[PDB]
Amino acid sequence: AMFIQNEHVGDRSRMEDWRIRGYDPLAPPDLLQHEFPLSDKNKDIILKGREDTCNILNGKDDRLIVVIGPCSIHDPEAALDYADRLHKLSEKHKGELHIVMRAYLEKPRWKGLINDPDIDGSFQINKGLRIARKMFVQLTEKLPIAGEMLDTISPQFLSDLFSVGAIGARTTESQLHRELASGLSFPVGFKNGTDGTLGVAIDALRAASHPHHFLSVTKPGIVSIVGTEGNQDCFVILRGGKQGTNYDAKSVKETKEALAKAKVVDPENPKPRIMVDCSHGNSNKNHKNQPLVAADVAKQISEGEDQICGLMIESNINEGRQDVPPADKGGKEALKYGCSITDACIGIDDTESVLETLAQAIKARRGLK
Amino acid sequence: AMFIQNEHVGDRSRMEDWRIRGYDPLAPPDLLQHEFPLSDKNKDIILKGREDTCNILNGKDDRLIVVIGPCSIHDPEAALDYADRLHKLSEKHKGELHIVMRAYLEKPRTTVGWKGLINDPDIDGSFQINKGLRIARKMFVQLTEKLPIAGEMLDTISPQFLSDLFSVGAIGARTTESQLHRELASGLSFPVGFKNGTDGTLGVAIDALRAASHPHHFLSVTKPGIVSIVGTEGNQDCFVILRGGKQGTNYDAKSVKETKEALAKAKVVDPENPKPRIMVDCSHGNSNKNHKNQPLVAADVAKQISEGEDQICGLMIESNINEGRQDVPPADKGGKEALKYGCSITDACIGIDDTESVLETLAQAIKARRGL
Amino acid sequence: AMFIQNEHVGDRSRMEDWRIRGYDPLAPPDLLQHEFPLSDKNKDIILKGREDTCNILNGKDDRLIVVIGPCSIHDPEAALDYADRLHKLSEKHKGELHIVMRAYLEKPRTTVGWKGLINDPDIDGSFQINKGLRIARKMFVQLTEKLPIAGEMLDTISPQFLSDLFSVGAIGARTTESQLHRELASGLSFPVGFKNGTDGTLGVAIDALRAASHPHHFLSVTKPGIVSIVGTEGNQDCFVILRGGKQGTNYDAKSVKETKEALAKAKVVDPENPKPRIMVDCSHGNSNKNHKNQPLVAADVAKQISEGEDQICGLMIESNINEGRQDVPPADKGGKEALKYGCSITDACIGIDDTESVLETLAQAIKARRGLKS
Amino acid sequence: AMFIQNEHVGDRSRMEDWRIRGYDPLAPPDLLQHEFPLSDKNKDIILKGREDTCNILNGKDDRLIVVIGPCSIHDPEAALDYADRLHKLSEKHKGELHIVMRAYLEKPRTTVGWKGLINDPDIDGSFQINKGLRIARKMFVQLTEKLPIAGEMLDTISPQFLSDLFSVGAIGARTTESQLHRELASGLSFPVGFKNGTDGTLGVAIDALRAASHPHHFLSVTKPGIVSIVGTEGNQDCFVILRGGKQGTNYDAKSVKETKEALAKAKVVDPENPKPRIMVDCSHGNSNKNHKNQPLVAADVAKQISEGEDQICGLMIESNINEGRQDVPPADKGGKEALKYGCSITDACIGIDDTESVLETLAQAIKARRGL
Repeated sequence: AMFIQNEHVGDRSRMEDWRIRGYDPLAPPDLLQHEFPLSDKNKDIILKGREDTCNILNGKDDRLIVVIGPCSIHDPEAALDYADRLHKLSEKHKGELHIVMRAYLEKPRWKGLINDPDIDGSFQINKGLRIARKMFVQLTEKLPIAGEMLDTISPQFLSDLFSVGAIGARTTESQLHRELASGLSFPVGFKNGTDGTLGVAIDALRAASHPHHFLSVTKPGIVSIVGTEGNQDCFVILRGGKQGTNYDAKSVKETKEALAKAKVVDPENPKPRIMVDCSHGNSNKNHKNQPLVAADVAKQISEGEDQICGLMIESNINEGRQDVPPADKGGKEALKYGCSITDACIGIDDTESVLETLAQAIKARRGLK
Repeated sequence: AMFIQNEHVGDRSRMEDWRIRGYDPLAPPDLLQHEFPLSDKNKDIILKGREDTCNILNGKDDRLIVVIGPCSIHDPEAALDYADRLHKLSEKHKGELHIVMRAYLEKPRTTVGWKGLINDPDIDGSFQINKGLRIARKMFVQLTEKLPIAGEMLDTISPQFLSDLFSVGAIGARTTESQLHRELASGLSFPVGFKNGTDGTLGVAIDALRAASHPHHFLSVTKPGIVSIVGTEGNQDCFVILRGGKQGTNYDAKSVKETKEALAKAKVVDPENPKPRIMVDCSHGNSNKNHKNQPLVAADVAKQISEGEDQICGLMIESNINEGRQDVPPADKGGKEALKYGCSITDACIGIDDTESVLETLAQAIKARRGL
Repeated sequence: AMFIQNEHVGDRSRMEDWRIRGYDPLAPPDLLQHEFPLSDKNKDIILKGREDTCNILNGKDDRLIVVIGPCSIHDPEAALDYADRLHKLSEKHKGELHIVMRAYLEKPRTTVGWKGLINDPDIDGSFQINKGLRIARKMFVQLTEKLPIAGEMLDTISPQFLSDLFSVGAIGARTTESQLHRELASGLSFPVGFKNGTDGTLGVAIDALRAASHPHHFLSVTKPGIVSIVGTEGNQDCFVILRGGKQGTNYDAKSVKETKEALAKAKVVDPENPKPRIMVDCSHGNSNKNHKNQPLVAADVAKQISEGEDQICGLMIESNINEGRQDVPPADKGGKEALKYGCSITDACIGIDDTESVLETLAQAIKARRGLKS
Repeated sequence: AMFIQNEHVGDRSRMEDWRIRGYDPLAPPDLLQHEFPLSDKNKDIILKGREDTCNILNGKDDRLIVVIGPCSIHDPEAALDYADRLHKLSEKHKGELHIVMRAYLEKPRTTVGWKGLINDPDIDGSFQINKGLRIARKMFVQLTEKLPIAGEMLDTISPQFLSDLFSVGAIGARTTESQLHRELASGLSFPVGFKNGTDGTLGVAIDALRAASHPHHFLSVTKPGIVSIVGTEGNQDCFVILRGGKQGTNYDAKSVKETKEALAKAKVVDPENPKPRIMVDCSHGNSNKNHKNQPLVAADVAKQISEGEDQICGLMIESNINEGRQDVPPADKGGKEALKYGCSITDACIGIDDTESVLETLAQAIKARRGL
């Protein structure tokens, strides 16, 4: 099965390896970046994506950050098509919305594109990293992209490509992910806990703003001690949870106050640091509810809310979701094009609509002054 | 300063490194294990510690696992003393208790404070990770010439340096949900415990158990110190740890009953042939952050065991030579050197007197449950 | 440009890097071997090639080892064509000759010129070592589905990428004295030959032979791509290569007699049970760098074999599809695309016609020596 | 028995590893450099050592380079004693001589014997390369707090651990022809010397000089300990070493004249405005392996210098505290502990008395050549 096979797997008399099947070799990040380098067009778009995100997060730009795209990418061809459509929507709304495409590769729980690119229970991580990076180089010739850092190694292969990132709810409390965020070159968002408490996300924001010293993988692929500077461009993501939804004006108000009390936002000159996820907890795992969540946020914006920095929306070419058929009944090749195999997404129609609603809300808020 | 310095730190026009100060070189796990190898005495004790833990967790042995020891070890000499005292108690109660010394190096803190033996072996606020790993591994090799030890996995890299020494382990509460630590547990050589959620719910710990029981493929650091893709087999020797939470303490018979039912519904324990997979943490949330409550919590578990409880596999207790805790003096007033011997600098622990009493209580409970 | 560029190149106030331009990333050997694995056909051919070489080197097989092929391979397509031709000759003469194709990738450049397939696969003065390793390994996996192959170890790292593929190897004359190459030889899985020194001395090759037979401990690159301390077992399957030198040619019966005596005196081959440990290079110094002389050198060795010489284990011959050599045209007037197919761009080789002839001569010499048993 | 042991050693059915016993982990150069860093004192001395060597090799400074010191260092304390004595001599003659201490760790041996400080620091036939590299680097850091040092490059990896410390270097005679060592020299930060061939001819050294002056691209070990492709700039600060050979000794005025002409013909030295690129080794072949001959060779070179010779850039002399040499006693007779202090265990050296005399002669020769 595996390249280097542990001949001693399952021998419990051994001291440390008998639950290791074996190992597969990995291209070092240096190597993968050499094979798939960035052009100047990549650099311009990625750097512009980071600057535009920071300017909103610092209250210098009155647009809204919109992280929007598939729950997870299983089909690079469909993702590039989607990027072409979103790019056009982006040019229409660039006066009001800073659109960043959601380029997530994995759903925590199918392990995702990097872990299992062939979607067949074979694990071809090295190939998956290649497929992932090449697609990201193609995506960022069109528009900036957003990522989820679920692990701490794979950012070494891909982190030059992101203009904004997020820590998964299941790892907001993880010291590993807070240290990771303190050394990334782009703003990072921290989701409230799965039980809906905001504390862990506020804690993560503060931890990530400080320098750290910690063990980590480096670009040649060896483990070293890293020193980070601290990342002050981070924000929280309201994403629902066991206590119910938290996109409403009352939850936003409690969140604004928590940020002030924690001394993260000056209440007299406030920076916007609240992103609302329209999906996941906040939609009750029903994609038809995402436009309703977005509209509620849009209404708060139109009425003068100035600390919501943006929204996250799970969106695809076609709405809904699908399971992967058995290889018996067609396998991966029998999947519908442009349709998520993880969380259900809104289709391209609701997407055009939701984007239009948000842009009007930004226009409405300008009228208020 | 740092060894390799990013001359470009803070230059935002750069694509990926401007929040990296630099790097310090790290001895690979291979190097450290070579300098501090295991003797055959080490291997015998560690393996026996693992075999005994599994036998209890598989319902093949009716003794109780007692993971007991300092909150965090800041003083390797005091820990070796404590280890000798605990070994004697271990010989006395070996008929009823499987004693495993708690060998934790750090108390996770979201706020400031001592980062632990690995990060700051000098207890002076410096970062000397290479030294700390040497100190830690050497101490563990000395400890496991006496008795088995239990470890806490807070990250996924430092286990590569130390995991050959543990007879049982636990994931920190703050990463029970983390896929990384669930993958880690699936490849370890010994049973791993997962703590209940901050809200007192078992779901995240049930999820972790099931995730850990399956094989995984993931990026990982290897003993030569390079990154590879590793494949694990899955770990079916894992268990849950009741440690309280916002709903209060959960060591009581009623909380244990709900926990048994939750495990059965999640199809983790057949309720008709039940394997004991509940470990009760007697400290932290379950003691109201008051060490004098730890013997009471233990007594309550002992009462349940004595009356026939057969799904509690063991207890965790924070125990030291002298009870309580102490702050580290300001270097103004003597620094680390002015510390009292054998007293925690993190969570308050029960002293050796309370420890002997607690162990006798639990042993009597196991004897009591046999008479039924 | 280079991938990681030393921003401080030429800053003589610095302690250690100011003559380093930079670095390019390298696939670790494990990675390259994972992408280009050996089939069972590869293994059977490679292993049989090693078994047959040893059996001749231990005097258990009365055939002749013939290492024959291009001086250096610059064109993988031509090398596969050549290998197909050489395979047929191998079936013809397998009763008498153990034919192993010469799969060398470069001619060491004391001054200037093409650095070889690994160092410069595009033959254009660009350096593309990572690509060169891929091309090299792929070609070897293709070659050894046809016939066993022989290599030259010029450096100590690139064997980590390729050494599972060779059935016999040789150390360059300019490094027979190198402790590095002697330690290297002690850990290889196949017989290794040591060439006599550039000044015509046999001592340095004899010294290397004994050094290579002992276990060693030394710094080395390993398959994951990190440097470790390796311990070897020692290689007792090594031999010397007579290749001419400043003292003139040394393929004649007189030099062969001197070499047998030196080997016996050095306690390298027991004079009472003598094993064949002499390989004659028909090119380089022994042909006066004139490819037309190689068949004459081979015939002279053949005569010695036919008259009963029993310590020559084989011959080395530089052979290509078409004889001679050619320079690389200026990119101005064509570049590599204007090279003659199947013609060396390093040392001049004999063509395919002379090759069939030389092989027939050597095979008859083995037949002749069998008749002396009467 | 080795750290990682090949379970399949000697299985000839395997494709590539059956002549490998196993592996031992190695501290990477980064780690070793972190533990034993250079102070500013080190840097000033090492850099001044390089700048003075270059100035002489470029004919901007009319002193003589004297690389002088033990054949090999087996005892770091005695070497530090020697360096302090030589430092005093260096201050006395700094007007005429640029003194660089010879800091060699091994005597190359095809034959059996002590493998040197790095391979066998304990001088007991064991292999403890990690320990040896630590001892070696720490000593070099101590030596270069006193005076610049000269090294010999026998392999291409261990220079990664030590090359920040040398102010001048040399390729071993057995690898002057080696492409690997020519590439190495093109990337080093200090002048490098190439010895004439065993047969007394200059060809291999001339070729090596020209190859080293050009940029190269090659596989190499890097400071983090991984293998990469390195690109070098070329080293035009290299020179040749006359060291005898089968044609006899080659330190005499006739041999120097032939060497001058060969360098000019090879277009390595401007024949009209000559830069000095000839270093005369007073030991080894040129002394008939008899240390008492070294001062005579030196006096002969001094005679040439005083009479106007301007293309000899320096001398190498094997010098120790006490003259001669000694074998390492067997373990039943005492072992390394029974060694005489300050006495070579490899090549015989001249002692401290001959050393002072030789240096005074050479300085007078430089003074003489100025009076001219």
